[PDB]
Amino acid sequence: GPGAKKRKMYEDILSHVNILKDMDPYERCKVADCLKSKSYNDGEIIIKEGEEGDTFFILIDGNAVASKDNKVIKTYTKGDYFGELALLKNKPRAATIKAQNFCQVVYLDRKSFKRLLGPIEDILHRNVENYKKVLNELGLDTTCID
Ligand SMILES: Nc1ncnc2c1ncn2[C@@H]1O[C@@H]2COP(=O)(O)O[C@H]2[C@H]1O
Repeated sequence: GPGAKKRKMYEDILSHVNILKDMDPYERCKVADCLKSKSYNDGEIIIKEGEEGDTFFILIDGNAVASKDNKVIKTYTKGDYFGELALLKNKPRAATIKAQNFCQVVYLDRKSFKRLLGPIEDILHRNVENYKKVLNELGLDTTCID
């Protein structure tokens, strides 16, 4: 794992991540104990639409942008999350997410995501349903949602 050191930094970060706000401190500590970190350079693809996905991300520093069939669907900043949909639906990545500067993320693999973010699955599902608004506005496929 991280070590007592990184682990407390992770817990600091998670206390300000909106998607985890309904967790209690015990639950967030469990998430922190399993996180890993990595970085992306400007222009690098973090998630490519159509590929298989096994990783959940929280963006902890930087700026990234999501697009689907060459239309911009979301801008991302510190505290945002992405990459949950492939894990929840067992489908290919639904959008491409690209770094627009030097980006730092923390991440979980599929099994850890399901176990550790179990406490908030209702919130994750509601937010998945909410993706439909922009997809329909832009005339994009919504079967990736349901
Ligand atoms: N409107 C949207 N519809 C679907 N996925 C979106 C949308 N906006 C952002 N995303 C994110 O883009 C990610 C691409 O990979 P996933 O499909 O695993 O998870 C997806 C979501 O986290």
